[PDB]
Amino acid sequence: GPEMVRGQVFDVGPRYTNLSYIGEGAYGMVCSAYDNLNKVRVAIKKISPFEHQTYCQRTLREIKILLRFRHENIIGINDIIRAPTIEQMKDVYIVQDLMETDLYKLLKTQHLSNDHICYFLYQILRGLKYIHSANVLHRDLKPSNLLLNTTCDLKICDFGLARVADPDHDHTGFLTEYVATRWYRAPEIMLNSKGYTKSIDIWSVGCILAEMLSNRPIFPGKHYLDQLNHILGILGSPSQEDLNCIINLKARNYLLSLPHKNKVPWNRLFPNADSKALDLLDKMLTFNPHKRIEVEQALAHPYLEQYYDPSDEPIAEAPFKFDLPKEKLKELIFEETARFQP
Ligand SMILES: Nc1nnnn1NCc1cccc(OCc2ccccc2)c1
Repeated sequence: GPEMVRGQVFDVGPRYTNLSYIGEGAYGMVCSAYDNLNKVRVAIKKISPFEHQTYCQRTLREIKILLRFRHENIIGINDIIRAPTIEQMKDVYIVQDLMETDLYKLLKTQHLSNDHICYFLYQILRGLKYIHSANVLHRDLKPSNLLLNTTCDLKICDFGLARVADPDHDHTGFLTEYVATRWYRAPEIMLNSKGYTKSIDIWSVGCILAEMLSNRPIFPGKHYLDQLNHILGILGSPSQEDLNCIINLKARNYLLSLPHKNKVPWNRLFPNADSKALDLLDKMLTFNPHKRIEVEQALAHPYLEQYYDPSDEPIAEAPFKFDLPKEKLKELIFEETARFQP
């Protein structure tokens, strides 16, 4: 029969042998395995998404994006295993490079040197430059979505919430629900934005940088609106100029109802930090999204001077472009995964 793991079938042979459990998840099970072809250990995730239209959609979205991206700092798909017919296809197995750890697990346990912080940040921005150049927003950047191997190469993963940028359709009402991870949400999400512009990823990168400096999340809101008050407590009350950019009255009047708060200077929160890192942090964590630095300007910042090399920071060859019943989604997943057969 097929090899089994923790009371579940993991039908990936013959190429992939000698499995070990390494993780459950709400999306499915991850095992490591021996690739008998390349003679390396890989990671394999088993997904069973076809009973739910929502999992089908996220699965298909991420497959199409990762198959089209090719970049050293973005996780790739090595292989996809599934049944030879649509009728027999109940599960899909995705094969990726095995990564040692992620930035979330690293920060819980390790102090980072300024050299590591700088190198990690450079790789995040280098990968983000390629992503944005393709007109895609990640929208859920956080430490657990940044994987690392044993030599500190970093790869961005988890494109399940990614969208094509759509700035003309970004506006929305006060307190509109959002799905990405609370601590790393840009303030405009809670006020007037659907998160369809590149500036929301830069905010999340600024949060990750702050978290690398201190080993703890800088804005750990308990709930939707607590998140905003954590932000203003450090950045201070927005200026009149920045309020004038918020035209929705509910959002503007909420901010006007709050007590005045002054900015807390970064160097008081992070006394050990490199002052160039704090200058870049300041420009990433700007309240007003139109004043927030873009990814190419961040790469050119003096903090990153020993790595910056635009001729070695590739952009995508063409911008990326894409209500369906699950039956059609299943058919679409079948079609996209065909190139890995037999
Ligand atoms: N790559 C890696 N190393 N350790 N863990 N880990 N990855 C989590 C993971 C492993 C293997 C395949 C994975 O892919 C999930 C995915 C789901 C849907 C579409 C495309 C890919 C994820």
